[PDB]
Amino acid sequence: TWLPTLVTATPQEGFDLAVKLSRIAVKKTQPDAQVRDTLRAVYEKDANALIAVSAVVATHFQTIAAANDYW
Amino acid sequence: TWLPTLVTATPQEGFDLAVKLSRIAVKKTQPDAQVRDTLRAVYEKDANALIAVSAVVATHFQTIAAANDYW
Amino acid sequence: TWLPTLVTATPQEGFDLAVKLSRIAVKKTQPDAQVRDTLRAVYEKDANALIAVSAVVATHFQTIAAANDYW
Amino acid sequence: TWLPTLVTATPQEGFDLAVKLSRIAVKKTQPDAQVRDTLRAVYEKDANALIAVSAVVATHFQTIAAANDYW
Amino acid sequence: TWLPTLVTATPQEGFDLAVKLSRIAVKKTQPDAQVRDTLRAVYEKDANALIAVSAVVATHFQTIAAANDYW
Amino acid sequence: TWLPTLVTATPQEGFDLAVKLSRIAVKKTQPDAQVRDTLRAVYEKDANALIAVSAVVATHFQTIAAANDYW
Ligand code: HEM
Ligand code: HEM
Ligand code: HEM
Ligand code: HEM
Ligand code: HEM
Ligand code: HEM
Repeated sequence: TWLPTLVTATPQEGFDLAVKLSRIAVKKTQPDAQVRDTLRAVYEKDANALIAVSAVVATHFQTIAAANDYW
Repeated sequence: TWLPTLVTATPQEGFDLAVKLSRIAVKKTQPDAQVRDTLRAVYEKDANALIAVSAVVATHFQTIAAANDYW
Repeated sequence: TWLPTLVTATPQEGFDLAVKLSRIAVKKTQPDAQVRDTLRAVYEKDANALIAVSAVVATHFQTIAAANDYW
Repeated sequence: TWLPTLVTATPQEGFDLAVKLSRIAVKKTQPDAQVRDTLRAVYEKDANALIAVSAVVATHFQTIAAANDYW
Repeated sequence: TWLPTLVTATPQEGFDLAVKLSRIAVKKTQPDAQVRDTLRAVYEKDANALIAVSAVVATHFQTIAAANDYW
Repeated sequence: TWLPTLVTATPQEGFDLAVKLSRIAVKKTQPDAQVRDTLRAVYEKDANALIAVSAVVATHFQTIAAANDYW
């Protein structure tokens, strides 16, 4: 039971839930934590990757903001 | 009959379905399970590929979440 | 008369309609079926392309799910 | 006056308008019809370009479809 | 006071507002007009860039169409 | 407490918040402000990077605009 609800007390908590939702898709499709570390070293310093990341969390934040009727 | 409903009990199973839906699209377009195996070996270790992947499911989760009235 | 309605009997039929809607954009912008075959040989085996494909059908499935009030 | 309304009789004409809308954006940004011809020759034979293209129209179709109350 | 409202008299005016909204994000993140000119010379003739542009304005047009209850 | 509310007085401040939200995502993922400086130097002069950037904020603006009932 990792995703109980989308209901979030503050908009802030929603954005962290949004970052969370983004990473869990990743952890599911690549559960090998050893390779998840090796790729981190790569994208953490890649501009386009980091923009692309914000893109994902943007989509999710849209879903959870609506879940909270925009707090 | 693989996609009976968008209704899901919890957000967790909303996210799992979102993931499945993401996958069935590639399965329909590229049915040769063998080549699917070849490319798995390429994207599972790609950073940009994994973030892209997270995005697709983020769009899908957005649909089902709405379909469940956000739990 | 290729696109009569977005109304779909089952969620499943909506996803196939979504895959359809994705390909018709392609067929319109590149009606030369000869080059559509040559490009198929290329993207059918490209991981990023295949993710990108799921992305498109994801957007469309969002539109048709809503059209069916999520079945 | 090129974009009078988003109202469209059928979904088919919804998709055609979606396509047009996609195109008018590139036409506005790059008005030199000649170079537009040069690049046409490059993307019409690009796979990733065609899928990208399908995506833009998928976003647009999403807007008008909503504007037509989904027919 | 550059962005007073999203309310637009005609759908057409909404698309121009959408193109506007797209460029202002750019002007904010890169206010040096000298480098904005140098990059223009580059993307104005890049197919994928020009598709990518239409993608942005597509998202925005979705937001402003809704703002106008689709005119 | 950095994200107190999505409510914004004007669309202008809607767009500014949208931009901020876009940035906080990269700040959370990559907190080492120093490397953030290094990559700034790379994307601020990239065309595809700037359009990508505009897209993220276009998604975000879509969320808050909805949260403000479009002003
Ligand atoms: C917009 C995203 C796209 C989606 C969702 C999509 C989906 C599909 C699907 C589901 C099939 C059937 C595969 C099978 O059952 O064997 C297919 C086949 C095919 N697609 Fe795509 N496609 C997309 C883009 C493209 C593009 C850009 C091209 C090239 C211009 C293309 C060319 C083809 C061709 C030629 C086939 C028939 C392949 C064969 O002979 O087996 N498609 N596509
Ligand atoms: C829409 C984006 C995609 C998502 C969300 C996704 C998700 C997943 C997940 C959750 C798994 C299970 C991983 C595990 O339990 O270790 C998986 C495995 C797999 N995927 Fe993807 N995938 C995507 C795209 C693709 C593509 C483009 C391909 C290649 C054609 C592909 C081929 C495979 C294969 C063959 C496996 C089984 C791998 C193994 O043997 O461990 N997937 N995927
Ligand atoms: C966000 C997506 C963008 C859109 C929708 C967009 C749209 C437009 C449009 C419609 C024009 C007017 C073209 C004309 O009438 O001649 C234009 C011009 C221009 N754009 Fe973009 N643009 C985008 C991104 C960018 C970026 C990333 C840059 C570089 C930082 C840029 C720099 C310029 C410049 C310098 C001009 C004036 C070009 C000239 O001197 O004719 N734009 N853009
Ligand atoms: C937003 C994504 C786009 C869509 C949906 C789109 C769609 C289309 C369609 C449906 C056609 C008619 C094809 C035919 O009847 O054979 C076409 C042709 C054309 N497009 Fe695109 N296009 C897009 C982007 C672009 C871009 C970026 C350029 C280059 C600046 C471009 C330049 C052209 C030109 C010059 C033609 C006429 C080609 C010919 O002479 O056959 N389009 N496009
Ligand atoms: C889906 C988009 C993603 C988002 C929003 C995201 C976000 C984050 C955030 C906020 C952190 C914490 C950073 C810190 O506080 O130091 C983090 C760390 C990390 N991420 Fe990502 N991430 C994404 C994709 C990925 C991918 C694709 C991978 C590789 C498979 C990955 C691997 C890691 C690892 C290993 C860490 C821990 C790094 C460390 O040891 O400091 N993430 N991520
Ligand atoms: C989500 C997309 C992004 C948006 C909307 C965005 C927006 C902005 C804006 C509006 C500024 C102020 C520019 C000025 O006043 O001259 C800025 C500056 C800056 N950005 Fe971004 N940014 C994005 C992504 C990133 C990324 C990926 C990085 C690198 C990790 C980054 C690092 C920086 C840094 C270090 C500055 C300060 C630059 C300076 O000293 O002038 N941003 N950004």
